[PDB]
Amino acid sequence: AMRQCAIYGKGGIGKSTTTQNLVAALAEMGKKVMIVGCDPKADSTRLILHSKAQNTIMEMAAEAGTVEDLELEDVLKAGYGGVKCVESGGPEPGVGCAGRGVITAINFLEEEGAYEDDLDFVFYDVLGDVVCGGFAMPIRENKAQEIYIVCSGEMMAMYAANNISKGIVKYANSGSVRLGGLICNSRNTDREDELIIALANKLGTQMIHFVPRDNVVQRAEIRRMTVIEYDPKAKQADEYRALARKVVDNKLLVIPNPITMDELEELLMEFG
Amino acid sequence: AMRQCAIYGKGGIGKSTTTQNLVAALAEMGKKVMIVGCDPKADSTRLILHSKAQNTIMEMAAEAGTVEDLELEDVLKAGYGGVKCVESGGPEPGVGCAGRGVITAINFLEEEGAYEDDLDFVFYDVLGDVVCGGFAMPIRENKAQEIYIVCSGEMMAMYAANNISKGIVKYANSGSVRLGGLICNSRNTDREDELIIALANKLGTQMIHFVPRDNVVQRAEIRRMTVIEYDPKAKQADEYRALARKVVDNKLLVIPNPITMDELEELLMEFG
Ligand SMILES: Nc1ncnc2c1ncn2[C@@H]1O[C@H](COP(=O)(O)OP(=O)(O)O)[C@@H](O)[C@H]1O
Ligand SMILES: Nc1ncnc2c1ncn2[C@@H]1O[C@H](COP(=O)(O)OP(=O)(O)O)[C@@H](O)[C@H]1O
Ligand SMILES: [Mg+2]
Ligand SMILES: [Mg+2]
Repeated sequence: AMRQCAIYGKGGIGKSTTTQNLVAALAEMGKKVMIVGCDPKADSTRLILHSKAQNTIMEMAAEAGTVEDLELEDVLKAGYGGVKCVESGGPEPGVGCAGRGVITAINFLEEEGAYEDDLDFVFYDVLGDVVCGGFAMPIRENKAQEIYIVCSGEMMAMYAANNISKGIVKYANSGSVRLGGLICNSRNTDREDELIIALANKLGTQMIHFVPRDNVVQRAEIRRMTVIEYDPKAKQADEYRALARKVVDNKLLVIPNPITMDELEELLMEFG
Repeated sequence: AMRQCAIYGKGGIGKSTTTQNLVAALAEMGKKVMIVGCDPKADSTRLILHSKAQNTIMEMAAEAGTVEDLELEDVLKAGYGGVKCVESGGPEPGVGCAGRGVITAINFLEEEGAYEDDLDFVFYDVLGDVVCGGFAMPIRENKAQEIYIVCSGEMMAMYAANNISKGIVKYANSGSVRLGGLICNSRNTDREDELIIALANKLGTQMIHFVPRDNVVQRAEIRRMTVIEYDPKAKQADEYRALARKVVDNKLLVIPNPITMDELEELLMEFG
């Protein structure tokens, strides 16, 4: 068995920081993990690889001729804890569908047999400001069985969570894609944990963990590291370990119940 | 003559708040303005209309049969200061291209002759987390002659500004789409104005105004109003008046020079 998880959320909310730290904590426990970057920013693996970023499948296919000229052993790169990493890439702005590289990358990984039985987890890090094209592909095509949405008390972050939830509902009649939980990535605001717990309850899920705002994240990332590797004694490292444990143990996977704009505004008004 | 301006930027950065307040200030001066919402969130006109949001062209076309069954006088709605408002809408998440409604809306407005000589400004409020499909249409098809990018000292907001700038460069050989400036929408961080001035200088543009973070914005928006209407004496109202004056007087419209990721990181490291 292997569990296929996707991390969605609005831009800049903390998807890549949360995913790479969560995965580093999993590797620290002894799990074998692959990260698939599905955001055109293409910096979803840099903290595992200690790198500037990673060259993308779209780029490598173009340099090599066709995607068929690429071998898996040439594309996947291992970093901290043996975690295997790949970036989809995407077309330049104004040219074609920004999600087109996700389709190419996931199909390549499947065909080349990247999904060996000994992987325990695959994490997709997916842009979530729009749910369409290649960004909807992990849901539409049954690749991301367990979706976790990173969010905050920010209206826009909560709206994105509701929109991703609507996409999950749209494809509920096929496949097994389900909402596994919300991850609150704190803005240091009061009762923010209670706000995201309330939103999760309205959607029918749970808030799996509250990740505090902590400057150690920036200090680790300036050095191209996860907090798990940079300072394993840090309180924030233990926060990511707790998140990873709760993902491992999570048994609640639901078809969510999206809410109205009126319900979302009422939520902010009450906790604010 | 009429000036066609588009406001781009990452999600949640302040596009709709800035656009509606800027436009209210223009109307307060006596300019005739239309706002075209080009973000699927479809709340880009609510503060002018005092409304929950606005029913979208996509919705109205479906209820009426075809877009040809709609008349312009039925779709455009006027609010504060006579400002005319329309929302594109878009398909539900997971269904089709999130930008598809922008194409339908702009073509409808052009065909129905919404661009009367007596309009002084048209503002498009455009999602900018991806630059593709209908969201690239205002650039690709020469609709948004002057682009202003709302941003902040946030890495993701600055990255989005660079990506939008790359889209402008891609279409530089046709049409007249140009970058008019950056608008800094403050995060209450130190030297944030200097950071965005530096980014603008590297792109070849200017930072047209620094908009402070001010709680009066939330108090106005809870009441579905611009600050200009809610509290015309507020310091923040004068900030939006200054922004509007500087847009009116702006003569610098450039093909921007996008920067590397290394340059962008160096910018944050220096000012941080
Ligand atoms: N819990 C946290 N504490 C401090 N900084 C954080 C935290 N989470 C994210 N960040 C910072 O926020 C910024 C955006 O995070 P990132 O994971 O790149 O967002 P996304 O992948 O969703 O666009 C990064 O600079 C990151 O270091
Ligand atoms: N200068 C400001 N001061 C205080 N709050 C602001 C300011 N600019 C924006 N906001 C708030 O930020 C949130 C997002 O703004 P919005 O214009 O809706 O973003 P976008 O249209 O880019 O998604 C809104 O709640 C808005 O009231
Ligand atoms: Mg990311
Ligand atoms: Mg908006």
